[PDB]
Amino acid sequence: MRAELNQGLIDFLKASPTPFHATASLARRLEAAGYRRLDERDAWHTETGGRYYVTRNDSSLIAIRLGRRSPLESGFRLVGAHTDSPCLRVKPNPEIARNGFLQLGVEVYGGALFAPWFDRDLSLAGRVTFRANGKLESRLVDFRKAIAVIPNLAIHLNRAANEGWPINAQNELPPIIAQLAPGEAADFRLLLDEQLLREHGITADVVLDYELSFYDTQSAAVVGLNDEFIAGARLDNLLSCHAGLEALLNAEGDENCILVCTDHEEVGSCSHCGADGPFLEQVLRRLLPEGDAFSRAIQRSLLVSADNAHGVHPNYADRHDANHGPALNGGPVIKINSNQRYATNSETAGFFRHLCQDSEVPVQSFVTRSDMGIGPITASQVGVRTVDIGLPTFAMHSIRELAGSHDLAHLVKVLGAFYASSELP
Amino acid sequence: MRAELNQGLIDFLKASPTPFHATASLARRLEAAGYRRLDERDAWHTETGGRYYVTRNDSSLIAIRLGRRSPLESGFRLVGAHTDSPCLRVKPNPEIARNGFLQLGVEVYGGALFAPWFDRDLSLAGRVTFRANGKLESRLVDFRKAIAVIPNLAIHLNRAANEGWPINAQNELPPIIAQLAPGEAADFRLLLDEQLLREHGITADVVLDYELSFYDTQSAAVVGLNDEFIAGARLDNLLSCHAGLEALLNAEGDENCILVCTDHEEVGSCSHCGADGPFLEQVLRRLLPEGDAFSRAIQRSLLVSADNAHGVHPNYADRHDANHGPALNGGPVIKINSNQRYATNSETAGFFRHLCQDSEVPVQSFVTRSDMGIGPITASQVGVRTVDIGLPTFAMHSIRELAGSHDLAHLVKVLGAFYASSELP
Amino acid sequence: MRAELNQGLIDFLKASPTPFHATASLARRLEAAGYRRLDERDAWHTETGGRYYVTRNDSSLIAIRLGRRSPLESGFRLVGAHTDSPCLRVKPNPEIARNGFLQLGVEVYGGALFAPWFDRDLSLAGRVTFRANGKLESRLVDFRKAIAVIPNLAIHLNRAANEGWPINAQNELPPIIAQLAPGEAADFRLLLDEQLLREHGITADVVLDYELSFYDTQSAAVVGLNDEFIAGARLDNLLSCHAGLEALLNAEGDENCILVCTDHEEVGSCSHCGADGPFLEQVLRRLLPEGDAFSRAIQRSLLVSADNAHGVHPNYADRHDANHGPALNGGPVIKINSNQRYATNSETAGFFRHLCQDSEVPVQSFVTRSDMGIGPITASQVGVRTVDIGLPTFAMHSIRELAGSHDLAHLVKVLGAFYASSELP
Ligand SMILES: [Zn+2]
Ligand SMILES: [Zn+2]
Ligand SMILES: [Zn+2]
Ligand SMILES: [Zn+2]
Ligand SMILES: [Zn+2]
Ligand SMILES: [Zn+2]
Repeated sequence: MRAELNQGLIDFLKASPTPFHATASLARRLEAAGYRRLDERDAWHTETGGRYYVTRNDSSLIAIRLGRRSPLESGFRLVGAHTDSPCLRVKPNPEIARNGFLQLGVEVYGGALFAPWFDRDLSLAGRVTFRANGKLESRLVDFRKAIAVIPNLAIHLNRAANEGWPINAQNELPPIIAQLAPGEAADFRLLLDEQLLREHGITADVVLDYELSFYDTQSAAVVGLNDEFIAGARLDNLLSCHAGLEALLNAEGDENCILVCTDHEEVGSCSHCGADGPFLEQVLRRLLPEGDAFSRAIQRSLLVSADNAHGVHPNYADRHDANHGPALNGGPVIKINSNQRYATNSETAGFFRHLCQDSEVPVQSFVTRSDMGIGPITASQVGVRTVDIGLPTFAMHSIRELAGSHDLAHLVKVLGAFYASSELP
Repeated sequence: MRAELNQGLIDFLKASPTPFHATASLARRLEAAGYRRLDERDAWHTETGGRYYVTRNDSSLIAIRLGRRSPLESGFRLVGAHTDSPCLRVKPNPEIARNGFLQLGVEVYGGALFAPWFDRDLSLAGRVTFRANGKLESRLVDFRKAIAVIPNLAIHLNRAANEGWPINAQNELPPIIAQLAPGEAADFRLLLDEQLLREHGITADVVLDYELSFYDTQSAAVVGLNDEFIAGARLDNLLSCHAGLEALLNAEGDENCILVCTDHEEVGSCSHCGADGPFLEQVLRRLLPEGDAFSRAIQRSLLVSADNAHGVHPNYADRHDANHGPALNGGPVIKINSNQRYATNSETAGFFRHLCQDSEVPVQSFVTRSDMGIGPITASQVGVRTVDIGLPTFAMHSIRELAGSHDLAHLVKVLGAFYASSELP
Repeated sequence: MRAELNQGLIDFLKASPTPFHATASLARRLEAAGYRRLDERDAWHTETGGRYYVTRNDSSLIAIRLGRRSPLESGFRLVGAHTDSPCLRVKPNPEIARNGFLQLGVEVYGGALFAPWFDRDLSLAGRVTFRANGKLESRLVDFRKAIAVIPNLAIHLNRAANEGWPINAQNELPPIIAQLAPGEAADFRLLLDEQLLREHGITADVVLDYELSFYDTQSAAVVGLNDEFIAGARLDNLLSCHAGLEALLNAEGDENCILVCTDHEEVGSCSHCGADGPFLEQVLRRLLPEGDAFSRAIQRSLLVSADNAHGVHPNYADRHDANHGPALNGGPVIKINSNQRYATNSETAGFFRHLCQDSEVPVQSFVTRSDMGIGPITASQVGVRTVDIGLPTFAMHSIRELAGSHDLAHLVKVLGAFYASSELP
């Protein structure tokens, strides 16, 4: 059922307010399915038929199904996605006290659209690092309830509001979380300490640092007269993580299947744990002999880089090429850009397109208007052929994005077919 | 003879309208010379004196001559160039039907100069991926004849034409290829199917995707009162591919010689097969033992990165530094930029400059005016010392560029000397 | 069929790089067909059925075919065209010596589109006036070989090239023709002396002055998927000179036919040499008695003023009126402009429109958009009724223009019908 898949997506989104939580949610499903967690510090002893996963920074995840045939001779079938989404992150000395409020200073992470973050019931989640019994450790928190808001200024006090103004992030985006009594101090670290106790039963000696993201408490939901759509934060790109996961868990065949979901894509993938890092490469090498084996394996592999595409928006149709306007619910989009903003080529495109035909999934094509500006990055790190595809969406980088409610099922089906395909060379 | 070299260049350019064709043309000369093609999927068994080449994506080529002394102890002598040039590529849903014409929608690939593409007799070539007997495959096509034109608008309907306007690529660059009868449909994929039959005797079940570049049907030619010049598309950087090839095929000595010609340079080299990919590195490692051997070899190696330079243009001389204006026919230019836009340093510069002196080839120096903005990329991928050099040219990224007709011979001679040089450390 | 007419057009364009050469090429054809050259200094003795031509400045030509009925009683059937085209012409003290090159200073003749002149393999042709054996004389030269180039500046040194800039003709248009040795003197007049020896076996005492045009060495060619098009320099207006000639030479009937091809149309006419000089009037008067004859004859005459029109361009279709967008290969266009930018009227239009219908040639209508800005000149000299017609083309005043490959035949057919037409309005 599309309906079961879509509900599964809504659940996953709800459990995944930050890249740490997305990674943990992926890990829980994998383990329930029998996948064994490996640690990058240990020597591994994997084998044919094994089901494994590994993480790095608790925010990037690689899932591995080793097939019957070795990667050396049959290659890997890889699906790539990303765990991060543009949002607001709490600063390290964040307490702002003004006009009787307590606010938290925020950085903008990734290319967020600012306006939609206003007038939303926000909570806060992510990683907290602390010392307990002279031991340094980390946990995830999620306050869950709506503790914050970034309100708009009344139109009465900003009469040209609808003219547009340059929203200044330093000044306009700090959320209000509380009011302070006369002479009441404010200690955010103390609030985190309370949350650690409440959520984990832990008392910290001291809260040191954290990576906390504001997020919307409004769950994702089906929308539309005929339930055509799905609305929710983080569709870019938890939509693809979830699809890629369902495809891996249900895939037939006995190929070598990889699900790589990396952090830091919204920011250029350049970290210890991003796609422009050697995470993927160092995991794959561990599944092969030394020498030429990795190079040979990779030239028999294909990466399907799954990241949301732009549907043609009816109130802004002129932002698309008239020949390449994807329809929501018209299936996955093959993304082409010969300037290598996407890595797709005629062979990767052709293979995917054929795969969609054999699976009876509709498929679409996108290029940008020629007067407008992980695929290329991972191709360039490990050298693997890549097709960039995505489900068509609107309002990418909003706090609440829109996709087609038929498209997840289309994508799970074709990814399932990819992962089961014994042929690529 | 300069004359034979220049004719060889004109032939090579004609056979090489796309990076796929350039790669194929290089491969045909190599094979005629006894070089054996290796496939990156196979285990290799190479040996001293062997002559090999390999390709990736059918658009990047590495040619290898293994010397008598091992690369571990004598290093590699590498010449780098690139197979791609700025141009117009057909979009994936390209048919535009308007005012009785059929046009093809185009992306701009690389930093093309738009104006010169107008009012030229264009053909179309590149890779087509298709299914024939339930098998997926690729071929090259080249329509050869002049089937397309991007006409200017009459000056009468654009009286300030000579004032300059911003040429909009989405709207102004689609070429006209035909006129359509009343109610005649247009299927580009069908035209490709016919071309596959005509050119290869193949009937496709279905044409899926393609990477097709428009190109100029006017051959390259000697020009000038005393035949001082050569004019042609793709001098950047088929000029260097060709030179590098002739130098490899004729080189004396018994050093380890590499010719690396990569795709996607005009776009940042960031692909499976570009210089910012691991193609080169993974090939070189296959020629050495495991362990420290590759690192040691590379620190005994030198990359001569050959890509066209800017001659000082007499109608725009103030775009050069007055002290660093290279003359066409004044020999190769050593390109310096301490901000690492070029990787040359005093040692790589000095070695090259000396090499030119011992070969009796004139040599020049270029830096940019200090108020203006593969070498650095490959140095940074494999860690190899690099000198960036180029033959001086005009009108780079036009459809028709200009070089000096004495300079190819100068460059072949010095590259020959580099490839035969037994000393670098 | 008339692949014949098109090949003849290509040959004529190739032999006619300047107005002087176009006039010579017209004359050689007319003589081959039996037409006798008269000289304007002599008294003429012409007669019924006579075939004559005359020139002025060696750059304007009038061909005369006298019918059986006198002009007085049956009028003249005139077709008008022009021998000149916008181009670049050598200055009288042209040598520019800079950064080791020799360039030639140029004037812009007519309303040339500058950009397309760049990055083209140019030769040089025209009239040289010199002294030999103490006497003054003129010959035409054509170097033929591609001796010159006006290169673009690299996009790397002009990074907003595609945004447009105002091309300065004084600075950016001088062609490079050579490189000079240190201390080597440049003498253009000496180069002309050598060309005179080489091409005519003449040695000059002194080369005095010249009128030389740069031109493109790439021949005109058929282009397009189904050979729909013809591309070439000088379609405006050698396309009409050629059509008129063919019609005159093949026309049936008995009428007095005139072909008038004048120089200097692209600059307003207004030389000794036409069309609002008195060349045409002074030749026509000499075919009639004194008195009221000329005036009477001219009121029974019609001038078909043939000069290229603008087809509707699909990448710039808003530059036409939506009701008046001529199609290439749609036949001759009747040009209408109430402000007398064209002299067409309801009677001259209707007659031409009827002629097309009876010849089974398709015919089109053009007016400009009412918000945007030769026939009128010659009607206003002489007083003759005039229909302004033209074949539809693109990119007019480029170095390489485009016409329909069917339209020349269409035009020759109707001009032949015009010339054989015994009555007019
Ligand atoms: Zn994304
Ligand atoms: Zn994103
Ligand atoms: Zn280059
Ligand atoms: Zn380039
Ligand atoms: Zn004209
Ligand atoms: Zn004109």
